[PDB]
Parts: sequence; structure tokens; C-alpha cells
Amino acid sequence: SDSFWEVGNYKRTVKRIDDGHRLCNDLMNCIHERARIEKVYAQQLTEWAKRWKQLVEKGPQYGTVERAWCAFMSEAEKVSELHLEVKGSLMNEDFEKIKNWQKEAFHKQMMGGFKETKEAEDGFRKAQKPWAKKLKEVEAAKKAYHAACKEEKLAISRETNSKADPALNPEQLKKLQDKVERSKQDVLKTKAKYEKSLKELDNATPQYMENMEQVFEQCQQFEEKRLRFFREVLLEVQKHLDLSNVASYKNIYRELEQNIKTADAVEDLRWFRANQGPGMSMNWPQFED
Amino acid sequence: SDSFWEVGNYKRTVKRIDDGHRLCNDLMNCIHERARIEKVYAQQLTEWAKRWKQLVEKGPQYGTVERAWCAFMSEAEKVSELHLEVKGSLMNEDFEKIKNWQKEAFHKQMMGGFKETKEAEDGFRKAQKPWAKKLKEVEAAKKAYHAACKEEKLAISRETNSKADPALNPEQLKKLQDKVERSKQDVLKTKAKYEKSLKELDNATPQYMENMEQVFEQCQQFEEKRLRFFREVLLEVQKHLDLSNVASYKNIYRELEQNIKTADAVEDLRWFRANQGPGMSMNWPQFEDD
Repeated sequence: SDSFWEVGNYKRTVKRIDDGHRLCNDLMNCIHERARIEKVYAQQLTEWAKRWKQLVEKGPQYGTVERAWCAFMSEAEKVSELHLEVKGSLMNEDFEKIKNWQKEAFHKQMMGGFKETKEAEDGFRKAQKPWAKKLKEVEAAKKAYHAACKEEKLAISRETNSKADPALNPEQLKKLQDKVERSKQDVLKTKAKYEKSLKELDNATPQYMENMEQVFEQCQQFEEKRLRFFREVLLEVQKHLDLSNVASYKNIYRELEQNIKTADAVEDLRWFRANQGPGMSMNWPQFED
Repeated sequence: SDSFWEVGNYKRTVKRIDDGHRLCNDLMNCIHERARIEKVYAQQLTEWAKRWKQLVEKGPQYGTVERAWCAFMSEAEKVSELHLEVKGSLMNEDFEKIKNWQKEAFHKQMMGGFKETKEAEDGFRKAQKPWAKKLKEVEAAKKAYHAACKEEKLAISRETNSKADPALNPEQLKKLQDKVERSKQDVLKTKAKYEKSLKELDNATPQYMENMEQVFEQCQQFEEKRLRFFREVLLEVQKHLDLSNVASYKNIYRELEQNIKTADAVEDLRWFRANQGPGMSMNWPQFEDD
């Protein structure tokens, strides 16, 4: 069957160790690709802000409304910086934390594979070998007993089949009656040895189960570290992504609203009247020589 | 000078009308391009979420930690959705609002240009024409007076320059002393005309300023609507960009923290033990015959 207790079925547990290292890679890559997306967003906002600050300044819009318009681009620059901090945190802290953890947990061998994996497999084998030897003996004794059971059944099926032949002197009967007695004993002998090997196996099961449990718990604890670590890192990632908790993010739009509200149509119009319209001084024609 | 009150210098005001339309385009394109950046961010998050929800599920990670990991992708899907709402608001509300306002404020004429600009142009010209017409007459009367001052000074000069000529004659004296008198009375006439032209110009100045202010005031009004509109739109734009307000954004990371915390190492370990470890049932060897 597929039971863990069957010889060699500890392999799923050993394989989980290798999968642990592979999953650290996936998580690192997962965070890295997310960080890259944050950078692209930041970069495009920066270009957009730089582009339009230039287009507004070169253009015919001036006064307080120009300043209000420019506040819009300043918002993009601040949001951009914020998202670059997200990238920074994901890479310099979270990503690097997994990288260091993986480096300390998994040690690659010259011939390939991790020492941690080999240690578990060697552990299971050491615990399972004594029980596997006794199990080998039971199988052999089972064959010997089953064989003698048939050899003894084939003798009776010859003794009773001879009681039809009339030419049956007592020598031929004693021959067949002794073949049955000899086979009867060959069965009892093997039944005992086959029963003995089972008792020796049952007496080895407790130690076998204890030793396998011991190595299995080491594998569980090692896995426990990775799982709890994954839970830990993910909570730190959600911190770095969450901008709804940082005060500076709210300040961006509090300040943006303030600067936009400084837009004063009255003031802009006052200026145009005084410096471009009827408000300008004028030398009205006078008498001259 | 470059004074507004000088002929033709109303042009800067008329030009401001055209700039108004151009600035609507700039503002629309400015918002439009910002909206595109939002969409790109939303799209990349979506693909990243789709990509890794698949990689994690096909991978060897299972149990509650898998679910916690998957909550990370779900966060990106929700932020993406949130930023697509920003894009939608910027385009369907803000961008569209400017487009409709522009359509209503500026009307292109068949021969090019805007009806609004031609109105201001014609208004200024109509109000300036009668004042400029009087100004031309003044300049003409000014020259005629200055020229009379020259022709006179020449007469006085040539009169005294004959007082040093031995061949003088009471006839040529009377003749050239009369030219001095003609140029003299020719001066005061042109002086009186040049003064009268200025007096007429001074009487036409009040209406000139009144009519000029009237057209300019209308230009100020038209401009005020644009400025106040820009202030209104931008304030609606900053609302649509501000995710720090909406509770939905804060819920994304409340739920994310919540789902991650569901990760339970002990539960995952107990599972592996039961279905893959010592917990599994076992048909231990018994006695068997036949």
C-alpha cells in the first residue's frame, strides 16, 4: 500500500524538504516581480510629472491657476517616491530576508542535493533497516510454511488416491502413510519458525515506530520553521504595501487640495487688468512743439 | 509705449481667448495621460496576480500557508480594480466635463478661429475707431503747426539777414516784413486748429475708455469662468486620485492581514502526519496460511 509504515514510503517526507527550498525561490521571485511593477508605476508618474510641468510652464497659463495645476504634478512625484519605498522595502528587507533564511536552512552538496535531505533519508533508513531485515525473514518463512502445507496436502491426495488400486500391498500403504507423517512434521516445523519470525517482528515494531517517529518529528519541526517564517514574511510584505496606514500618503492629498484652493481667479484677473489691460498707464496726447 | 490704451494693443486680451481653448486641450491631455498610467499599473498587477495564483497552486505549497500566499495576489487584484476606477473617473467624469465645457464655451467659425475671439476683436475695433480717427486729425494738425513754426523762423531769419545788406530797399523790406507777418498769423491759426483737435480728442476720450472697458470687462468675465472651472475640475481630480479617503482601500489590507493570519503551521503539520506520515493506517504483518 501507500502507507508511510511500508518500507520506503518515507520518501514523501524527504521530498518535502527539497520542495521547501524551491518554494523559497518562488516566493522571492513572486516578491521581486511585484517590486518591479511598483517601480514601473513610479517611473511613469515621474516622467508624466516632468513632462507636464514643462508643458504648463512653457504654455500661456500663469498666475495662481498655473501653480494649482503644477500641484497636480507634484502629487505624482510624491506618490512615485512612495512606491519606490515600497520596492525598496520589498527588495532590501523582505526579499533579502528570505534569501538569507534559505541560505542558512539549505546547504547544497557537491554531488547535488541538500545535506538536510540526505540527513532525513539516512535517518529513516537507519530506523527502518532492522525492521526491514526481520520482515525479510518473515516472508521467507511464509514461503517455507506455505510450501510444506501443499507438500503435505499433495501427499494425502496420493494416499487416498491409492486406495482405489487393488494391487495395494501394505508396503505401498506404509510408504504413503509415512510420506504424510514426514510432511505433517515438515509443516509443524515451518509453522513454528514462521510464527517465531512474526513474534520477533512484533517485538521490533515498538522500536521501529519510535525511531521513525523521532526522525519524522525532526522533519516536521524543520517544516514548521519554514511555514511560520512564510507567515512572518508575508505579514511584513503587507505592511510595506499598505499605504493606507502611513501618514505621508494622506498628506499628499491634503496638501494637493490646499494648493489647488490657492487658485484665485480674482487675483489673476486683477493682474491682467493692471499690466495688460485698462489698468495700464497711458500718455494721452498733449500739446507739444 | 506698449500700453493697452494705445491703438491695437488690445490684441493681448483677444489672444487670451484663443489660449483658453488651447489650455482646455492641455488639461484634457494631461488628465488623459495620467489615466493611462493608472490603467497600466492595474493591468500589470492583474497579470502578476493571475500568473502567481497559477504558479502557487501548481506548486508544492498547500494548506493554510497556500491560502495566505494566495491572499497576496488577491490584494493586487483589488488594488488593480481600485486604480481602474480612478481611470474611469478621470475619463468618464473629469475629462468628459472639460470636453463638454469647451464645446459650450468655444464655437469654431467656418473661416477658422472662434466666434468668441472675433466678437472681442470687433468689439475693440468698433470702440477704438472713432478715437483713432480723431487721433489722426490731431497728428495732422500737429505737423501743420510745427511746419508753420519753421516757415516763420525762416522769415525772421531772412528778415534780419537783410539788415546786413548794403543794397537794402524800403520796398524789399516791406515785402519781407509782411512775409514775417503772414507766417506769424499762419502759426496762430494752425495753433488754434491743433488745439481744437486736441480738445475734440479729449471730449471723445471718456466714451473711448467707457466702450473699451465694456468689451474688456466681458473678456474678464469669460476668462473668470475658465479659471474657476479649472479650480473646480482639479479639485474633483484630486478626490478621484485620493485613495486615502475611501474605506475600501483600507479594507484591502485589513482583509490581507486577516487572511495571512489564518496560516497555521500546526494544522498543516497535523495533516501531513495523518495523510502522509506516521498517522496513516498500516496493515501490520499477521499470520496467514494457504
